[PDB]
Amino acid sequence: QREKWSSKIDFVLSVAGGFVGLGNVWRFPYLCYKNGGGAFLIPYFIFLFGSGLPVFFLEIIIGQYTSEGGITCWEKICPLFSGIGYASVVIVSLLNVYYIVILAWATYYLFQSFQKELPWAHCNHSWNTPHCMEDTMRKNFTSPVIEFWERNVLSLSPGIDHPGSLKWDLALCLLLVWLVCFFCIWVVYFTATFPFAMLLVLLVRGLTLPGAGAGIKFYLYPDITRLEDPQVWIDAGTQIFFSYAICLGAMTSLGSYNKYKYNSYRDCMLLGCLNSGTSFVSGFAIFSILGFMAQEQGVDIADVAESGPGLAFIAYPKAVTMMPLPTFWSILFFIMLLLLGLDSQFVEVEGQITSLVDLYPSFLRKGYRREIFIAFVCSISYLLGLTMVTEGGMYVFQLFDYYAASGVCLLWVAFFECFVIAWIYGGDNLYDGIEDMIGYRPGPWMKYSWAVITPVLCVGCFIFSLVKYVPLTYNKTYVYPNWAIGLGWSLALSSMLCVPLVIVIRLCQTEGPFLVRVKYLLTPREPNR
Ligand SMILES: [Cl-]
Ligand code: NA
Repeated sequence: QREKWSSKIDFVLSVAGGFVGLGNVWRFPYLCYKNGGGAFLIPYFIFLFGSGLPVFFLEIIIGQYTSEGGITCWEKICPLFSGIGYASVVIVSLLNVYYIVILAWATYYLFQSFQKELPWAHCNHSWNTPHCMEDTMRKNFTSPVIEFWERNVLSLSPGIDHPGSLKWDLALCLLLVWLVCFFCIWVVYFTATFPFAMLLVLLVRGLTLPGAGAGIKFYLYPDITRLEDPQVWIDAGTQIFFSYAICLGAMTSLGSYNKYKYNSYRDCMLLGCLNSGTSFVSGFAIFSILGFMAQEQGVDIADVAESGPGLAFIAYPKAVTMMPLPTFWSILFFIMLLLLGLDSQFVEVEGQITSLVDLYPSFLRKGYRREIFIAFVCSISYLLGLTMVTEGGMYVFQLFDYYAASGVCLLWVAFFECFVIAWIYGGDNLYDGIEDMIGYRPGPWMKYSWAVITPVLCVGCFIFSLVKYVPLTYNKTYVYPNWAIGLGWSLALSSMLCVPLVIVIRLCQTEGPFLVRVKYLLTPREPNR
């Protein structure tokens, strides 16, 4: 009863709104700034042209061919490695806990931009320390925008071990965003066209700012020696795997609604180009604004703002005040951020819910219990994400961002998605199905990226990150305690360990000698419906 899309344009809009969002506008610039300015692009492009697009198209084609969600598609592909799908769900679940938290911040900012003057424009407020000095007079001191971000929006604690108290105002914004998400799940043209126009306006403002040449050179000129550190490689690879919403099961679920005779190859390539171009262009605006900040504050470009998940809330609000009538542009920018995040959250939550109901179609999608299940999932996610709303919750958010739905947890899955398809299931066998679906035999790029490039990249990044291990730090100053790093590793393992547990369970349930069990569990039941 897999209801196909009403039209191809519906699928295109759905995926386009799904995989563009806070990854392109918020996470990519923050990861690029955290690592080297230009050294982040080389691994980014290598993963994009070697693993990102191939894995994205692989997930889309698996969904379209099996006509099944994230979890149940692997049952038709390779029953033994079904746990990958489960792992994917776990990953997306963790993402749904913290991704929406970002929107809460934006929502708070959206409520702080209805004043006569922007709170972060000038110093001398109730939340401003005596060190806080106006940036124009910065000829020690802290920028008022950073002061507003840290002491008013966050009210940051000394560490993760001091959770402080629930803010009661970021919590309200998070509740509002979750209510919006639940009532949407329970115009797309405007919601997709407006963010690009606002991003173009921001790009023009950043480019015309004085001192932006230094920021652009910082963003574009790589540092070769930085590539000797595995952290930039793994960060760029996982940013590629996160910005495309792969290893989550959302892409497989979205593609499962496609018609069997549908040329997913061309659309997928065009959409991947669109997403990569959006990220690359937004980086130009962010780093030109950062270069202007460096010029006006008399400080290095690497010390202007926060290296953590706050660059988008420090650079863009700064550039807003430069535009005439800054209240209007602040409202527009935060509405754009809300739209992008809400679209991404809608797509991811819908994918998770449809995978879960595919897992138990008798009850979870009977018709009456689907709404109850969606409400329960939303409530559980809100209660879980309340741990990042507290004063010390930024450190928990950083732990979630670095370990959950990112890092080796993706590299673990992207390998097993490819190794099963490329070597166990068969590259040529899937190419025959893709020829039957899209009508023409594709080039060897997908086959030689699944077979060699992607598993090699994943295993090399994993091994080189483990060999030269650097503990996670917040804003390159805070040293997490041992238990915090252990909690982050537990978050990663919660999804990493689904693959072998399911293999063990399958080997124990199937009867007979070991060889017969393995042979029967490696046989695809039906590749196509
Ligand atoms: Cl990206
Ligand atoms: Na993206």
